Amino acid sequence: LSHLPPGFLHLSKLQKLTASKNCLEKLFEGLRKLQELDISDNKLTELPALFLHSFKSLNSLNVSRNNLKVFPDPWACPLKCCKASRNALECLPDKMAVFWKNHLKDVDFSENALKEVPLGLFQLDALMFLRLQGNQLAALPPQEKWTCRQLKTLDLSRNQLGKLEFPAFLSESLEVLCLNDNHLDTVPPSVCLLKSLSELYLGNNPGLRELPPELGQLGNLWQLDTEDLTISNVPAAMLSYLRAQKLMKMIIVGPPRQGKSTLLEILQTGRAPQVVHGEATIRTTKWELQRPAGSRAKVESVEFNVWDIGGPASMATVNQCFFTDKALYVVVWNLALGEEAVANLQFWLLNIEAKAPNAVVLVVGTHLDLIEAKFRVERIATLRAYVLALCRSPSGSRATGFPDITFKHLHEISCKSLEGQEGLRQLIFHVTCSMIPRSYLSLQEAVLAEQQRRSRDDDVQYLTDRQLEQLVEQTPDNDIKDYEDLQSAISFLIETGTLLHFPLYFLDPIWLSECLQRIFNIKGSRSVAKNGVIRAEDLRMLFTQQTEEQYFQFLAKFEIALPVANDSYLLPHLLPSKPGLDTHGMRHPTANTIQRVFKMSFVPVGFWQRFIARMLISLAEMDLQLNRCSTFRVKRNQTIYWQEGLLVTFDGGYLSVESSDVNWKKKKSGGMKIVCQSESAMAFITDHVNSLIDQWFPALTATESDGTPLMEQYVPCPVCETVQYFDMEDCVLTAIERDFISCPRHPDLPVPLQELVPELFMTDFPARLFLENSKLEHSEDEGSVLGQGGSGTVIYRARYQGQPVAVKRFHIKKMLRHLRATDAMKNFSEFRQEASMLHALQHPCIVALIGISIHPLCFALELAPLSSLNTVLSENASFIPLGHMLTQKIAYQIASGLAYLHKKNIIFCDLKSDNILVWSLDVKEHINIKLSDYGISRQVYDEKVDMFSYGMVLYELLSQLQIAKKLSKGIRPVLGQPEEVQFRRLQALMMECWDTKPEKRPLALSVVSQMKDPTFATFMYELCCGKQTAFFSSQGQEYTVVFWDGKEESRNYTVVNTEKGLMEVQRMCCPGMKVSCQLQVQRSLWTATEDQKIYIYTLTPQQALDTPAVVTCFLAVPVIKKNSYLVLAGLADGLVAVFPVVRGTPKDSCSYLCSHTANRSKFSIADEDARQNPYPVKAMEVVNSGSEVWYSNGPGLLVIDCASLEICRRLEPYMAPSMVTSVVCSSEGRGEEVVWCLDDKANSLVMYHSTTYQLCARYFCGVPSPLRDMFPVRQHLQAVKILAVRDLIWVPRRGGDVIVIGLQRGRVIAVLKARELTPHGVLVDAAVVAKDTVVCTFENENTEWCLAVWRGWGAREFDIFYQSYEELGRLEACTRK
Ligand SMILES: Nc1nc2c(ncn2[C@@H]2O[C@H](COP(=O)(O)OP(=O)(O)O)[C@@H](O)[C@H]2O)c(=O)[nH]1
Repeated sequence: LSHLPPGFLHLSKLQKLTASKNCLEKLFEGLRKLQELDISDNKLTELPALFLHSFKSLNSLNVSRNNLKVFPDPWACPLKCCKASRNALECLPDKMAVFWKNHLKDVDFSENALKEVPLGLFQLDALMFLRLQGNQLAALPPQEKWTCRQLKTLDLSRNQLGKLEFPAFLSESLEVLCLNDNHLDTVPPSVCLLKSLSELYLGNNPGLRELPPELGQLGNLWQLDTEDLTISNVPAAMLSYLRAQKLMKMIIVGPPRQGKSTLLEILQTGRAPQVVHGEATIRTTKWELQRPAGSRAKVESVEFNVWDIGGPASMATVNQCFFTDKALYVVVWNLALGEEAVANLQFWLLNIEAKAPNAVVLVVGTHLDLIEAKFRVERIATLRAYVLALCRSPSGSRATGFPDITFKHLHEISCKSLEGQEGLRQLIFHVTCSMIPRSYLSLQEAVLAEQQRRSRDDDVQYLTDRQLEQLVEQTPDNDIKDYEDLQSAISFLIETGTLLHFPLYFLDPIWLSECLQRIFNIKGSRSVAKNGVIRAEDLRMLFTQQTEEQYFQFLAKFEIALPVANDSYLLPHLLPSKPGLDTHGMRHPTANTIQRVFKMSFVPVGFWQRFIARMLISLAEMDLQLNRCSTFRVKRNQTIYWQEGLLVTFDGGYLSVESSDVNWKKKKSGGMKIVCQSESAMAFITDHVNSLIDQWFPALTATESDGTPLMEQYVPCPVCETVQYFDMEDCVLTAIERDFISCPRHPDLPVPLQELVPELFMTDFPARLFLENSKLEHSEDEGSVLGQGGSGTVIYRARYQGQPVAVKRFHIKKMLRHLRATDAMKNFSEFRQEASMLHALQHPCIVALIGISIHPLCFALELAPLSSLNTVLSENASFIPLGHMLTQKIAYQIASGLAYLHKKNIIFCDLKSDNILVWSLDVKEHINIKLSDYGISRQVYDEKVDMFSYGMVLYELLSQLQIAKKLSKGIRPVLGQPEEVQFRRLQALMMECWDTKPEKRPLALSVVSQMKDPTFATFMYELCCGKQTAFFSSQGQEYTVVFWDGKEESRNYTVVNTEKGLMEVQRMCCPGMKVSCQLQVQRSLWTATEDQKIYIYTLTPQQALDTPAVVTCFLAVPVIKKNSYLVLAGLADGLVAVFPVVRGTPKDSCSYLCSHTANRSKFSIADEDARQNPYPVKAMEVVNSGSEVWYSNGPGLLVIDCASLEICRRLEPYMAPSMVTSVVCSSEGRGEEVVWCLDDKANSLVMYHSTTYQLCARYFCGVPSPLRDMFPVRQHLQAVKILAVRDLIWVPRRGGDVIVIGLQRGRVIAVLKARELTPHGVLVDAAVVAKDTVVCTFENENTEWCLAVWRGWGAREFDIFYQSYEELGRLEACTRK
């Protein structure tokens, strides 16, 4: 097309017009409602102003890719976006801020030919985006006259700028700055202010040679463009040097004997030692070290926070806590104690590496003066070789899990003779090599002053996070703004020896170490009532001041003051010695008796104390209940224990963890004696925690350098006992694929693995499940894989006697056999843990197990045939893709599953729509979706973390670093207004659970209990239509369409449609005096004012016909005669008039019927009767398929027929002087019209059979609690007006609630009260707008009408909704199995 036809101009109702990809040389050769229009990629050369001025309500403009020369002047319109890129426009108007200042958002003008821009162009406060690429802008307007505070992306690439200042309020708004292909040579200082800027582009600038250091003050910047840049300050992650625009922690350790303190003053000063150290758990000074001879390329002065964690053979396994990364560990050992000192030193070397990796470690030999000089050179060479033999493998490589120690790492001190003192000083300085601070050093004096202030007063010398950040901020020159900088401020402060993180912060270890010493010295006491239990109030006098909440918190992290029930505390260091009571006597019935033995190489001193105490607290947790451990739920009895081993009797099962000598090929060392016989659940909590205590206390997994991982697990052969020990390294590996093994001494007799190691087969579980491989068929292909869950846990598609299931097999295929041995062991250690927690779940909406297999090791879950929730929502992604009814069912099932597992002390993690499995989308069926729990917790996961993700998973239901980072501070995603979603009540849960306040969010049972109220899903939204006069509706689909307001020329009608919730007409002028009644059918409107006249419109009255009185209501009836919808209606005087309905008729034949005259003669009712008072006629109805009609007459109900047009019956269901309000005919169940009626003052209700004309029932509507009440059938409580919703019958009240009742016995089934609407006013008029929705108008004292809309649920919807709620509750509570 070369031009748009002129006829499009006259289309004033047109809104969208697309004419792109054409040859429109001229746009033309009214339209005030146009919103979207594109004329881009055309041959347009100039835009006439007359054509564009007609768009008074335009929203989008597109004149890009055109040959335009002069831009048209702006006009009055709420334009939102304009595009004029790739044009030849050499000028722009300077009036866009007159009308588009608060409306225009997006401006595209790239690839244009402006040498300058107007100043007013930057005055748009509502600007969203701006592009100016490929422009000749050699100058810019001044920054002080710019008000564009909402701009987010600024584009200035391919410009002549700089051949330059911008305002600072774009710092928190702008994110992308484009300055590529420019002639800029120096960076203006204003660039260093944009905090929220994310991407920087300043490439293709030959004039760039240096970058100001202040550019690094922006933390959101991540992208730096250095392409085609002749930069110099950039070294050959780029913000590291821009962002940053001597103190080391050294630890000396060793055996409790030897000096370990004489080395200090030998390094501190010269000469022989002259100070007696005595005994001290720790001492700390800031030792100085200068440059020795030969030093080069190093700092002149380096300050060491010297440090000696010594102990009197005690304080082991706790002094390890004083180990930090990036430290200089130097162990001190005696050269005169022979090779056995090196074997002792094995513990320290492995402990240091396993706790503080990537930290340099040195070895030094003191007290060597006893070594004679004749063989001295030979002696260290032999002694150093063994020390190197530990760190270096026999092949020459570094031993696994050992510090990096080379040949040039061993030296000598000779404290008394002073020889070699200078040797250490040069190397310690030398080894320091091969390794923001201005503010971090500024924090140093604060914490050191914090140490000094608490030193005089002996205050508790530990700083919690609350007292830290205030201390950080209060310091002078406090520039700590970045959150990661504050964390790095503490992280760096650990390595200067001033703070200890303890993953609560501890500053001075001297107070910390001494405080633990006093607790370690309670052996001399009142015998603590034996068996190591101390009362809480009995420990107060044993440095503390009312800080027991936190002072006794880190004592639990030290495994020394674990809490116990009945308000008691335990001390591992003071366990009972050996209460015998004939232990191991007749504790061996030899019935499914399993025994397991460990080696652990060398037994430490802090092992038994930290182990037995750890057993008791975990053991006492199981019976107190009446991924974390979820096994061994058996009963606890007599709980006898001592300093080494315990003995607990569960189900008559002697679980003994006693300790005794163990004899492998090396017939030495101590080990475990784990036995667990019962009748046959074989559960090992001992092995699980014992394999976990090594994480808190490493250095027991000693590889011994030369391929000897002497952390061994052994079991005795029951046949051989009738002793050889069966290794774990081959037992478990033979337990992963086969059931029978070959005993070395009994090759022909295969011992059953179910007896030699029952736990690895988890015979604990009941025999019911026991999935077999014979019947099941499955495949290992990728096509059957349903994803992964981390650490193996592969899923496949399997058939279980014909029922498809999703097996979860643990496929993990990562000396090397020990590596596989510990890899296979952790699988069963976690396979049982997840199986125990899943098998315990029997909730209907939780995926339950169907079986467990060992050969192959796997177990099958329940597979949803209809994929995941994310998958099904993909194709359907208007609003509410799942469905109005399906949404509530699904939103309750998730809550129900959340309610059960939160009750079961199980906490989800990453509640994602992918994790949701959907079974059936059918509404009639009961259960649709179910969960799959990942992980538990003990009574980032913080219980209510799922509720924060509950909104996110349900956010997409209504519809990764920087991908999900705004949730930290709290930013709500894009959600529509409640007025259009039509499901407002649940959108309260979107405002809910979406705030940083965790305790504000409700509990899972509270959300489930909220599903009980049927108001939750029936409610659509709340709408306000301003100040109106009366509520009117109309028949059909058009909904309520009038909402009159005003008087005479101010008489206006506000059209409010319910389906969308918008106002297509808002107070449009229309002549006419005050109106009382209206009706709309087909295309005919019958609007009647209170001037006793009727006006009609073909939607300025078409014609006017007078009436004897003021009419009250209209209702057309289907007489099925000449397709006439006879519009007979009653007036205030009580008479009724019948009018023709064809527009091609005069419409003047009133044919009025005298209601009083008919009653006088036909029914012999005297004028003196109260029923003869001229009551206004309230409402009609249609009955007998329109063949007969009733209408209101005070207390009676006169009946009128379409055939004879005469009253045939007189019926009185009320007593004088009552007036009836409204009357409705449903006839939905089966024939048998069930017409109803109400009252103005008696608030009653009637039950009438049309054929019988009998008062079947009289239900009273005045009951304040109509929740599931009943009635027999043959100020805020008054009923307002009746209306039929499909089959059910609603009785809205003046209090705002609607009383829906069911049809024989009549039962009221719900009370859809809306307690969130009381302030909005009082309900006056309510009516049905469509067969699926009902509206009610809340009118307040201020004459303002508020629209409340409820879903039109019939008998079917409520019955299936009510049964769905109760059945799932039945399906869980009634399941006692
Ligand atoms: N004669 C001599 N004694 C030494 C040497 N090195 C250490 N010592 C002794 O070690 C003792 C100090 O040990 P101590 O500090 O109590 O050990 P710690 O508790 O582990 O720190 C001093 O009494 C010294 O006599 C040495 O080279 N020569």
